[PDB]
Amino acid sequence: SKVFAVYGASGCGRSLMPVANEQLRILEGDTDSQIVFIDDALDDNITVNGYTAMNYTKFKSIKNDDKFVLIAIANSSIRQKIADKLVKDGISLWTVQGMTTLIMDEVSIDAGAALSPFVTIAANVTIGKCFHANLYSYVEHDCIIGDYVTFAPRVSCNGNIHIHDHAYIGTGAVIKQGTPDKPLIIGKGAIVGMGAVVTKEVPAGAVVIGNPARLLN
Amino acid sequence: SKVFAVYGASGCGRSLMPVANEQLRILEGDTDSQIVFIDDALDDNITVNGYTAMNYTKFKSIKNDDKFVLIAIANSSIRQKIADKLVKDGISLWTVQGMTTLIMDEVSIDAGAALSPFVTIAANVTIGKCFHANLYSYVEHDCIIGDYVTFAPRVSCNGNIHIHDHAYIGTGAVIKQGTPDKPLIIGKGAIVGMGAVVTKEVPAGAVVIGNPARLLN
Amino acid sequence: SKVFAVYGASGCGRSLMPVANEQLRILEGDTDSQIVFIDDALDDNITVNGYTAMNYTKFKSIKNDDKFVLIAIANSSIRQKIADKLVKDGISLWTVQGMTTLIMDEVSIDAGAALSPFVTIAANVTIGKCFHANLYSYVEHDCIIGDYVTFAPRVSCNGNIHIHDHAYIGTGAVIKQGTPDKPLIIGKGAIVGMGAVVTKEVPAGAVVIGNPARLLN
Ligand SMILES: CC(=O)SCCNC(=O)CCNC(=O)[C@H](O)C(C)(C)COP(=O)(O)OP(=O)(O)OC[C@H]1O[C@@H](n2cnc3c(N)ncnc32)[C@H](O)[C@@H]1OP(=O)(O)O
Ligand SMILES: CC(=O)SCCNC(=O)CCNC(=O)[C@H](O)C(C)(C)COP(=O)(O)OP(=O)(O)OC[C@H]1O[C@@H](n2cnc3c(N)ncnc32)[C@H](O)[C@@H]1OP(=O)(O)O
Ligand SMILES: CC(=O)SCCNC(=O)CCNC(=O)[C@H](O)C(C)(C)COP(=O)(O)OP(=O)(O)OC[C@H]1O[C@@H](n2cnc3c(N)ncnc32)[C@H](O)[C@@H]1OP(=O)(O)O
Ligand SMILES: O=c1ccn([C@@H]2O[C@H](COP(=O)(O)OP(=O)(O)O)[C@@H](O)[C@H]2O)c(=O)[nH]1
Ligand SMILES: O=c1ccn([C@@H]2O[C@H](COP(=O)(O)OP(=O)(O)O)[C@@H](O)[C@H]2O)c(=O)[nH]1
Ligand SMILES: O=c1ccn([C@@H]2O[C@H](COP(=O)(O)OP(=O)(O)O)[C@@H](O)[C@H]2O)c(=O)[nH]1
Ligand SMILES: [Cl-]
Repeated sequence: SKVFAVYGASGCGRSLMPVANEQLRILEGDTDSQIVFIDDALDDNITVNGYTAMNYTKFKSIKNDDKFVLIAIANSSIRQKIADKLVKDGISLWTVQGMTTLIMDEVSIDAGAALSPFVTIAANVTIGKCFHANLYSYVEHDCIIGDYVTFAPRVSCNGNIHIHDHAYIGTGAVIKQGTPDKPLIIGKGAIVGMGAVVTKEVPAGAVVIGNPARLLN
Repeated sequence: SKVFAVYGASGCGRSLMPVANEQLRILEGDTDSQIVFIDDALDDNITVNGYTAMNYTKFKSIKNDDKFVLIAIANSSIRQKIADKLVKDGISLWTVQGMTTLIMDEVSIDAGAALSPFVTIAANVTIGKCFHANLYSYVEHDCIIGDYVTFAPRVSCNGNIHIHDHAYIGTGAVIKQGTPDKPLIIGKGAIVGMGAVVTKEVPAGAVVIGNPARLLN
Repeated sequence: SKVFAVYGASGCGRSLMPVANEQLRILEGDTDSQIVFIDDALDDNITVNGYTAMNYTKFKSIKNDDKFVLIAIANSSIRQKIADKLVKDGISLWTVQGMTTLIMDEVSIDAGAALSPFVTIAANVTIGKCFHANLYSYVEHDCIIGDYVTFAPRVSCNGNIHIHDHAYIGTGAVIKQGTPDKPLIIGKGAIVGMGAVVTKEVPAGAVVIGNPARLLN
């Protein structure tokens, strides 16, 4: 027996629950296991879009040794804190992908990724902990994505790009390919704004916007 | 018995007819009913891409009580005029979606929408009359789309956005999320240009272009 | 009997090999024929992502009358040189598309196209020799694409656009529709930069960037 959950019942979680259902019902062929929302805003259980939603205290109390959780919270510092709590409590992080999520050859993705519909992870890609690839995003050949990286929808991450931990890439941003000799680096905790056209390395902690991408003033 | 049509045999209709065929042949499992084009430019019937195409006078004359029409005319003032004519004539508006159109939980869409391939309508979205969602567009969580709204291809409509009646959103435009306390409003009859990066409310009747979006001068 | 290959085992080829496998194993229903990489950087054969990879001398030496090659080299002058060599050697150019590639009515595509996943080729489109349509690109109604044209991922090529030979369209670029009376022309060997918003004809050999697109200075 197993129990599944989506941690976060706000906009991120509500648009991931259908994906978690494709993962569980179709890709794992599991029509038996329950799936719920976990949300720490809750005191008493409620329902969200026809799913039971409970706080983490109540989820822990469920008498099952085999719990699997997708963290659907876009803020990556919260996501890391939750992931460390879940692993410490003996709960498994659970990667979810949609029926239209495309994974190519020699891809490595750490447990707990949220891979939305129409996402492509292309050849020879390595991805770290609890990656969020929102709708239509791609990661192309030979990229290395670090831990707790977050893509908004429709991110174009071209080949030979290294995105360091906790970076955020905004809606529709486009990133120029690197080369094998010089991968294009998005630094730790950088924020690439929606619609940014990134042609050069982004420093750690920088916020860049515009076409072409410049530091936000 | 039933008869189906795509109203408009120009570029919009010709790229929607295959979608109307996925809707009818696969999603409704209907291999019997005829589907035609209606176009008021026609005097004598012609064929368009192997489909009979006729004017509305001839379509009305068809002796069938059960007619279903998708309006494939991008101009929303024409679309409203046609929709009101069809309903007055006792003809049903017909929503079409592709095999790759993704609809999530608790979505409401008024009859007569044209939902193209690779479109996502995410959680808890409400959409009004004869919506056009062209190829690759998405509407994310908790959006409210009004009547006769038109998306070009690849529109990124993020969460908590309210698009009022007759707005037009151009190819590849990206719209920043609102919040539940302050939804981001695109005003009635506004035009968001192709590639616009919208970070703020757009006034009724405004035309905005650029990154970031500004009034067209 | 037949043998298949992807010519180019770098990033372009490695992200096309899974597509060539969808084309061969699923769309042609062929679980028998071998598929390999050809790459002229090789002296001795190697393996790339679990596929035999050999130089063109070794591929020619294979005793099979029935060879089919997809050229997965983005540089269109190299692609033309290879295509002419293959045809002169009596080897067939091979169009590949993914399971999620959408082709609409009355489309003509010359042999040897690389049509990636999530690509749409819409109604009444004509495409010339060895077209590259990378991930998520579309070509909308009544376009004419010439020979050895290359789209990066997520190109939005709207209706009534004529793209002349050897043009390159960069990641996420958006091109305004033409009209039947005035198709919007992208000239021979033009380069449209990633994220460019093209609202006007692009001269032959021009390099354009930005929103709106201007000559690169
Ligand atoms: C389904 C979903 O909804 S997932 C959510 C997806 N959302 C996104 O991708 C949005 C990502 N966020 C952004 O791009 C943000 O705008 C940021 C991070 C770049 C800036 O955020 P803030 O610092 O809060 O910026 P704020 O909104 O106050 O605007 C700052 C200024 O920069 C401009 N600006 C903000 N974002 C951008 C952008 N992406 N491109 C160009 N200009 C921008 C604003 O218009 C404003 O201009 P002003 O000085 O003329 O008023
Ligand atoms: C399958 C299909 O084809 S569906 C059709 C999809 N099509 C689209 O999404 C296009 C949507 N339309 C647009 O973006 C239009 O360009 C509009 C509505 C913003 C402006 O239209 P018009 O007022 O007719 O603008 P026009 O083409 O005359 O150009 C006005 C000026 O603004 C510039 N411009 C026009 N559109 C844009 C844009 N989206 N972004 C930046 N600049 C623009 C033009 O280059 C021109 O500049 P100039 O003064 O240097 O000559
Ligand atoms: C899976 C894959 O990876 S497929 C590969 C997909 N890749 C792409 O689509 C990238 C297409 N290429 C481009 O857009 C290129 O940047 C080109 C062709 C426009 C310019 O290339 P180059 O001439 O080598 O430009 P370079 O990178 O030296 O930059 C020139 C200047 O223009 C700026 N720039 C470059 N490209 C762009 C762009 N697309 N938009 C705006 N500005 C740009 C650069 O930041 C640089 O600015 P600086 O003068 O401030 O330093
Ligand atoms: O420690 C936490 C932090 C946040 N949340 C929930 O995560 C959801 C997501 O919150 P937010 O709107 O910040 O993020 P989003 O849905 O956009 O990622 C909210 O319902 C929070 O109550 C939680 O359950 N535990
Ligand atoms: O009252 C109308 C108005 C327009 N059209 C047809 O709708 C099609 C679409 O016209 P247009 O090119 O303006 O729009 P699009 O295909 O881009 O939406 C044309 O063939 C028109 O003849 C029609 O049949 N009746
Ligand atoms: O005549 C040629 C030219 C190039 N290549 C190979 O094509 C691949 C693609 O090279 P490049 O990185 O220039 O292009 P991409 O993968 O981006 O198209 C490389 O492995 C080259 O060795 C080849 O086999 N024969
Ligand atoms: Cl897309």
